[PDB]
Amino acid sequence: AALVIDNGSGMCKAGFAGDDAPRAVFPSIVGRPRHQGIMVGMGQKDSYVGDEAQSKRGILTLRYPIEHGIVTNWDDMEKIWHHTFYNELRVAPEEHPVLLTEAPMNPKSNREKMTQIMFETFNVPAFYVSIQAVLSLYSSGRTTGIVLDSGDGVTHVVPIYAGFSLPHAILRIDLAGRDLTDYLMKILSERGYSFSTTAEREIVRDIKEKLCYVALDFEQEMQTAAQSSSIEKSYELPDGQVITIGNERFRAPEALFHPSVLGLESAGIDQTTYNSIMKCDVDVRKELYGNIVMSGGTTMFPGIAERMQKEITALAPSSMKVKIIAPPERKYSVWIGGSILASLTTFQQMWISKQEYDESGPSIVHHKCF
Amino acid sequence: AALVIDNGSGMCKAGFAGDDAPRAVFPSIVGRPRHQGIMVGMGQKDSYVGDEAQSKRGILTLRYPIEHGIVTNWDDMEKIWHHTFYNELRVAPEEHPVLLTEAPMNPKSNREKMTQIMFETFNVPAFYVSIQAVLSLYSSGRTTGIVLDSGDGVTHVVPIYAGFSLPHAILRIDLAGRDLTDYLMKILSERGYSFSTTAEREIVRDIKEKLCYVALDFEQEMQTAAQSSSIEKSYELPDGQVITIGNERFRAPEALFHPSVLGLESAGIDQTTYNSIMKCDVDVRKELYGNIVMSGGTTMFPGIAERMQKEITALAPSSMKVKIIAPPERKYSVWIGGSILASLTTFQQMWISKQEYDESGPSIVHHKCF
Amino acid sequence: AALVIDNGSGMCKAGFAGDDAPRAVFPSIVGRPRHQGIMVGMGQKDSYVGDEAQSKRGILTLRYPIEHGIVTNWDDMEKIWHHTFYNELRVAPEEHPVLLTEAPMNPKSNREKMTQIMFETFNVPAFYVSIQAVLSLYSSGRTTGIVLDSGDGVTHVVPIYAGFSLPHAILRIDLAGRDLTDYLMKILSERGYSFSTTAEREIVRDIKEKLCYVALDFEQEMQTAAQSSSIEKSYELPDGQVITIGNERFRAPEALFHPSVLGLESAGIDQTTYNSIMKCDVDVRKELYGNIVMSGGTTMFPGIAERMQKEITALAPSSMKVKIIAPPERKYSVWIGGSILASLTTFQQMWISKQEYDESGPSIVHHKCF
Amino acid sequence: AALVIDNGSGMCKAGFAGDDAPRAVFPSIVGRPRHQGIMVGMGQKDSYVGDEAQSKRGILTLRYPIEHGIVTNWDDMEKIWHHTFYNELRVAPEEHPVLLTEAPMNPKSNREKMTQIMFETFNVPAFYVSIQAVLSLYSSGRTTGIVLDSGDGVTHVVPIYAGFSLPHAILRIDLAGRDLTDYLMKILSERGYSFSTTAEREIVRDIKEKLCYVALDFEQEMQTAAQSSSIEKSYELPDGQVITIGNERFRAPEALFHPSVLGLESAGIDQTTYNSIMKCDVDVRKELYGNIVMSGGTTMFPGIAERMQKEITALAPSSMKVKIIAPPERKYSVWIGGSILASLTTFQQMWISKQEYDESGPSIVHHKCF
Amino acid sequence: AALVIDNGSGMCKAGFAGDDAPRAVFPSIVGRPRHQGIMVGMGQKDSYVGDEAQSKRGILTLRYPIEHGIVTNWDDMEKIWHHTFYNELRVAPEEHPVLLTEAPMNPKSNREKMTQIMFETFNVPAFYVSIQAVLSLYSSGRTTGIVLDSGDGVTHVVPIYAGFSLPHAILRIDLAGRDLTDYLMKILSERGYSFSTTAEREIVRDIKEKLCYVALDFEQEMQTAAQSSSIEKSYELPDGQVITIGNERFRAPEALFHPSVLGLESAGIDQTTYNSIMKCDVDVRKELYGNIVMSGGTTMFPGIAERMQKEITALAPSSMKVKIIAPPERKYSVWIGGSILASLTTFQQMWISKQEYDESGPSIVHHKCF
Ligand SMILES: Nc1ncnc2c1ncn2[C@@H]1O[C@H](COP(=O)(O)OP(=O)(O)O)[C@@H](O)[C@H]1O
Ligand SMILES: Nc1ncnc2c1ncn2[C@@H]1O[C@H](COP(=O)(O)OP(=O)(O)O)[C@@H](O)[C@H]1O
Ligand SMILES: Nc1ncnc2c1ncn2[C@@H]1O[C@H](COP(=O)(O)OP(=O)(O)O)[C@@H](O)[C@H]1O
Ligand SMILES: Nc1ncnc2c1ncn2[C@@H]1O[C@H](COP(=O)(O)OP(=O)(O)O)[C@@H](O)[C@H]1O
Ligand SMILES: Nc1ncnc2c1ncn2[C@@H]1O[C@H](COP(=O)(O)OP(=O)(O)O)[C@@H](O)[C@H]1O
Ligand SMILES: [Mg+2]
Ligand SMILES: [Mg+2]
Ligand SMILES: [Mg+2]
Ligand SMILES: [Mg+2]
Ligand SMILES: [Mg+2]
Repeated sequence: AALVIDNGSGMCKAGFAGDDAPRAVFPSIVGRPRHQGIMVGMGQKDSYVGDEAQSKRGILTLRYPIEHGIVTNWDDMEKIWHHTFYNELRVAPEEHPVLLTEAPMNPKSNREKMTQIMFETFNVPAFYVSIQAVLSLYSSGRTTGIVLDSGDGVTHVVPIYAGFSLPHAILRIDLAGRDLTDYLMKILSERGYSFSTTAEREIVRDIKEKLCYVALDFEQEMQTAAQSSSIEKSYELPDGQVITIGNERFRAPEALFHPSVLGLESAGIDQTTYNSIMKCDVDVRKELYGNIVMSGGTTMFPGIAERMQKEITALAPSSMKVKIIAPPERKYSVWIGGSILASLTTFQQMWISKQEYDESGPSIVHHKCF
Repeated sequence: AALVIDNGSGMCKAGFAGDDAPRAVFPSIVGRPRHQGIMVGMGQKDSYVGDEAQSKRGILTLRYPIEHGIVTNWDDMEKIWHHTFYNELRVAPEEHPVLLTEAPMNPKSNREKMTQIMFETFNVPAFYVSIQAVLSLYSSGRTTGIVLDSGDGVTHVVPIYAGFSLPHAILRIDLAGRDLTDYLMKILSERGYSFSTTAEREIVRDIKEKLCYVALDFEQEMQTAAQSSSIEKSYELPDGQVITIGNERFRAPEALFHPSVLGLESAGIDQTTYNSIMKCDVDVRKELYGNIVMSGGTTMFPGIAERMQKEITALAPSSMKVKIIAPPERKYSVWIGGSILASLTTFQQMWISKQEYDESGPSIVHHKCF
Repeated sequence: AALVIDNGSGMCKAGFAGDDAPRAVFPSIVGRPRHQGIMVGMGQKDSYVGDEAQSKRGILTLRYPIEHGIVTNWDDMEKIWHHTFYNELRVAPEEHPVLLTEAPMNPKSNREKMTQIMFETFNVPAFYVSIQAVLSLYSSGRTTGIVLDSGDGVTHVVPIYAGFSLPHAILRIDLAGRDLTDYLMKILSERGYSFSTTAEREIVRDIKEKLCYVALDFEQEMQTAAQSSSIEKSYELPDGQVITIGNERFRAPEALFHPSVLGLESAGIDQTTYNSIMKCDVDVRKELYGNIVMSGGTTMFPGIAERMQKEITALAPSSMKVKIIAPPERKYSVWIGGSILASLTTFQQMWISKQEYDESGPSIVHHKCF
Repeated sequence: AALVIDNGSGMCKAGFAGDDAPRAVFPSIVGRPRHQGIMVGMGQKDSYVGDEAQSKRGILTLRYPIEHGIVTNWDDMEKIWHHTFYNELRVAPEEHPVLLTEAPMNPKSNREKMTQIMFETFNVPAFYVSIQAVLSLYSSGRTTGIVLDSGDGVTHVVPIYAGFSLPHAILRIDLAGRDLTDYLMKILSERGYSFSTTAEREIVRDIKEKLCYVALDFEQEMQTAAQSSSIEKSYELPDGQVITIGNERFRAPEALFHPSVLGLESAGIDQTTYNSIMKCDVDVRKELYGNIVMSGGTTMFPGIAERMQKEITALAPSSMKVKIIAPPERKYSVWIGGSILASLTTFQQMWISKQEYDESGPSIVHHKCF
Repeated sequence: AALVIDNGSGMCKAGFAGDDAPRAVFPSIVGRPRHQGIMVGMGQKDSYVGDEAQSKRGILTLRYPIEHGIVTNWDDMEKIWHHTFYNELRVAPEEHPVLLTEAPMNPKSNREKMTQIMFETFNVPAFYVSIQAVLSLYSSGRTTGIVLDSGDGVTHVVPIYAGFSLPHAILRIDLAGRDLTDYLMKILSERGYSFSTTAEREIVRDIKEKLCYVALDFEQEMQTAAQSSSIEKSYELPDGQVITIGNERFRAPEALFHPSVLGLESAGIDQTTYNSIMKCDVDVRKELYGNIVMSGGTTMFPGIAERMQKEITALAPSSMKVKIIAPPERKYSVWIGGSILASLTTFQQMWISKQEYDESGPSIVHHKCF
């Protein structure tokens, strides 16, 4: 059986095919020491990965080797896969085909470089790469739908109808978990919590994943926050400091619908979604107002689905069955879908083999991999 | 018992002989994918037919393999019969003689090619082809009359008297449901509804079949539309958009009487009808001002019969019994007539047999088939 | 003397009648601030036009008020004419009749609204609107020809014979400079150049207008680009970044002949042209294979005329004198033609006057304006 | 005429509006006695300010009530304004509107508390607060630029284009005169000069402001200092001790470009500047590689501008007009700008009045003050 | 095996590596005669060391050649090592590598001079110097912690996390056993015990090391001493005089938390500790509120750990696991740690060799020694 890796921008997710739940999950980041290891007595190393990285942030600089789905640092990137194979899953990569994922319309160079690394350094027997949305759709068995995947690095809308892509209406957005965290960090610095080290950035991420939520009406909840204590929940900073976060718990996520606050010209996810639907033929729009499938951790806010519902119903003509699907498997949907795909017999012919790569090398992927 | 297929230009109609109602009806069109089927997991196909085609327009290009009664794409055409036999009626074509239909004066090549396909690929035991008008006349039992058949592809006038054809006065016209739909599409694009994909073309057809009607006086109803809301009915586009169509609901059908609007030099159906009557001997004109029988879906507009009545009475001398017959079976008249013909015992000698075709092949048909 | 404005979808062109060259040219766009003007000391404004807009893209959102020849934003549209009169040409609109242009079969509402604005707010003494193709034909003095006008917003084919229109064969296409720019933006994002702000969109337009060209054989030049450096010219992004564009320099324009790449079902300009010719009577087709006149900036690619020649000669029967005319005045042809028309004495009776509009208002235009 | 106070983190600067030069300058610090005043005969006091503080350091503890632009000690802070009004300028605060300044993105509480103090205790008639960068830009009349302000407490980069802020690209850094002094104190303690009382800290500041300079190449000048006397200039400690400072004269300022030496993860001013430029749209980057305006005393090192030039030109693409502007008015630029702003007539409507504050109190400022 | 010397400011501690207990301990002081040795008959000498010095204080002047970790008198300093090698341990220094210790941030000159003396005059085969805190941490095996070392000459706080130093948060204080003894001498002189010869100073040290203790509440125990006999313990001066010491038994040590009494501006050890913790990143503060390790004889007061606990818990946020570790090995911790370090095999490559010193001399140490 093959092996599935999502290579999520923010947190790698990996496991054996045919499993409904990912075995291994960890932050797709590396740790580099910035301080002198003068305590010779200990077996220190120049690099750290995942959990170890999280445990040592204050010693380390943190770098995300994936930005906006772009591998900007191949050397450190290799360590993520290296750890995933040799330490985490303890799997010989020569023994299994492997599946990878990428952002749509991602720069063609990187897919080649990725394939090169897989076939050369890990010497995998066979390989394939799929667009995340397709897998995430398989995770719900539907074959008519529109996917919002919103990982740490990108948010993109892909329509799929009866198993066909409509690439002319693929649309992507730079807003994602990372930049949303950056904005949250900014507004928190109107309180004393000014953070801004790469170490503290990761703690803001935790705070967001714990305590943020999406308002059904921005002016309503802003009024309530101006006029009540009740929103101003506490949180325990690791040093035991008590931070109180008010409207910011929602004023941040609001960016996904009014990105102008974040100074991005591109519209929010809802508006982009409507645009993409409208870019498709009128023959299909019905089914694409159904089957709005959320995916990825940025869809893990509470309330977000309701806001999307309300906005889309405000944009669509009435008497249209606007329906949003937000399964609780959202955070692992991509990997679930990949696990499903790898089990199909017919798909077993889809793999690119060692022989094929040897025949034409990386360029071959553009001919079959989608 | 034999089997009857109309092979209508726009929608195939098929069933067993001796039935007063056609069993199977579907659009005589094929669907070709234009977009990549990257969702391997699903069992997609390269071709679609009829209902499936209608259900997937936005994925597909649509092609009518019949134009103006001419089979321009024999390969895709074969699929229509193929579906009709094997899926729709679930009938072995070796077990039944089959009846087909054609436009009058249709190009002699195609009748041969059709016969070749029937006897070679479907290997039918016996075969015959009849001019649509004759069948449509049998559908009303009359044997003195003049038929207007106006399918999707052609409109033609055939007089028949006491069972005899008058081929010297056969007259055909290129105006038909398809080109009338095209014109309707044009004028709608003076509003925002500009459509013009092959997918949307089919929706214009539905709109026409739902909402168009024929004016008894063009200047009258144009004045009223200029001076009232009441004509400007709504329609629900499949995407839930609300389109409001005004005078266009009739300004389109008007083309059948003033084709100059459509830029065709040939006169309208009424004028052509009068011309054809006048081309016959004065011995018969009486009976041919009676027994104007409408046929085919373009005669399915409301009001059309009244307009024809008024025009013909304006052309004919007064004190002539201009009478128009518009049975509600219009839309299926051709197939009804064919079903009737196939039941006659004497007609059972009319069939061309496997033996006869083997004797002389396709050319044989010109000797007996009319 | 009257005044001529093209109101081109992408760039307004204006000047006095009787001039062979347009006096004033600027992008028909408005600029809206998205960022806070906290530097009170400066006299900022809420709106910007043309050159000012180009100079401030990074501050501004850009909106084209013309899409597909449709004025979708009348309020901002008014500013374009307002600037054109009061700042650019410095002309009192009460002192001169004015000529405007529109796409063929453009939605009838907008012509009325335009006339209303001209006679009410600008209070022009007299007014007329002409279809762009007719003017562009006058620009070459011919009176038998077929025009391809391909502005930023639309591309449409109009045949004209001896001064007569054949509206039944008018055909329009949504492909135009804007959507072609969008496609170019897409494929560039396979390299790192992902752009996609409304500001950067305008820079892609410049890049296209500088560096794109049409292949005489797609597979040939694709092979060469796969097998040579020589196509991969450089360009200097305004930030000094060096972008290298390869096959994309032509793979984009190719869309005009294989729009399926752009996911539009409608055929390319060549195929549409052949269709339109075939829609005309055989009496005229000879002259319409001559006198293929290019117009508008999308015809400003190098090589395009040759590709059209080769395609049309592949579609037409041989021994037909396929001839294409691509004067270097292409980019200003429409305005040139308008300048010519306004000088004719007989045309001076064609104008609609203040009196006439007062008599019947906007609806009057449909009776005389073509 | 209004009155302008910078409330600089390290040294208050104050004077009447419309003056090109600040009237009053003194260190924004308070002095508290730590030793018993047993010499009753003298009129001692529990508090000292500015010059008096400087004259008595050895008796006193010194506290900066401003840290990182944050007023951490409002009680002692009040004395700074109190002295400024009543002793220094000898001005009744009821007679003049007053202007104040703050760090960008400074914690929202403090702006309110400041306004409260101004309107309640000083009972000023009207008040306004501006971001330092904006004023410093007005000091050079430019309206396109990027400001580095680097006071004692903060260093922050703000881009401004044509008078518009781009808050999404505002970036701040904790490195500033104070912490740089602390580092200098540290390395001097590798020689005998170990200082580290709050009194001696102030003398290190003087030494820095007299004798430090920025290297154009760190390894070059380190080599020269390892291989020459010539850098090892003398200084006269107030007790007459002779201190010799070598490479430290530059190894300290180097921190602003390699803060890792100071153990801050955030990059240097140059890198941050490039990041901020890149955060702006490509429409404006050209003008922001021009008009790099230095401000505040940390930009008062010799050589710093050249180092910035070299670094930025190393980061920017070549053929970009990297230009740095370092007017000799740097040390007073903020106050100059404020003096200019207060003279503008239109700005006279910008003030918040006693009435407005009474209407809504401190919260009002967030609605108008930027 | 190598040899370990602490060169403690107040008492040298020396022995062979790999021993858990130091072999040799004596006061790091020299004795110089001030009185005429007229009793020729005896073999007197001009110098005395350690025990001999203690036995002859009344004849001698005593000088500490180490002050604040600074070797101020290299000539007399040499005798300490000279005695340590040749008399005390009876070891040839050519036969063993030797380890030394220094205060953090100690003036760079002295480390060089020390190395020079070791390699030149003692001609040791190999040498290394380590910061005291690191060794003292190894003495407890921990590798996350913060060390308070408080010898006779200095008290300094060093954080270490997972074996990494955070030099940016190293902080040192001049308060130490010597100056605390001086203060105790002062307050005793409010009783008759005015001492103040360099001889008597040493007896005050003994009294302190015997009879002082730290109050858990200063005002509490001051009240009790004002209201009870019970604190006023006796001591036997060497001349048999009976001295009674009351609150002074604690009013002295209190200086370490309220140094203002000693007229030092720098805060106490607790406050400095909190400051240092706060100077580290929030990623690590948790572990640094644990693992407060005491070291050196000034941590040998009873009660001190409890006072530190109470203060730190008063400064830290509650629900933080403030834990203090005060092993009874405190007084010898540094030497224990050094003994441990010298046994590690990997450390055996850390030594500087005779060859290396010969290559570059003293300056070499700054490249490897930490
Ligand atoms: N409960 C949550 N609430 C808000 N944001 C979350 C939550 N869980 C995860 N996230 C965000 O989603 C990111 C991961 O999303 P994911 O789809 O896994 O991206 P990728 O697939 O590229 O790793 C996290 O880093 C975080 O920013
Ligand atoms: N109710 C209706 N109103 C107007 N047009 C109709 C209606 N019903 C059918 N049509 C037109 O008639 C066409 C079919 O006519 P038909 O006689 O079946 O042609 P064919 O026999 O060649 O299939 C339809 O495609 C449509 O354009
Ligand atoms: N040299 C060129 N090469 C390619 N495209 C061009 C060139 N010049 C102009 N264009 C395209 O043509 C557009 C303008 O064409 P135009 O006919 O003026 O449209 P309109 O008349 O509606 O303004 C430009 O915005 C650009 O997209
Ligand atoms: N000539 C100089 N060289 C180096 N540093 C200087 C010089 N002059 C001033 N400084 C530093 O700049 C600080 C004051 O800068 P300033 O911009 O006034 O800060 P603020 O505006 O917050 O008072 C001084 O305290 C000192 O540290
Ligand atoms: N039991 C004790 N109580 C109080 N102070 C002590 C005690 N033991 C030692 N000291 C103080 O600690 C000093 C020695 O501490 P130490 O850490 O050895 O300094 P160094 O390491 O520099 O020699 C002694 O000189 C004395 O002042
Ligand atoms: Mg993912
Ligand atoms: Mg039919
Ligand atoms: Mg134009
Ligand atoms: Mg300042
Ligand atoms: Mg010691």
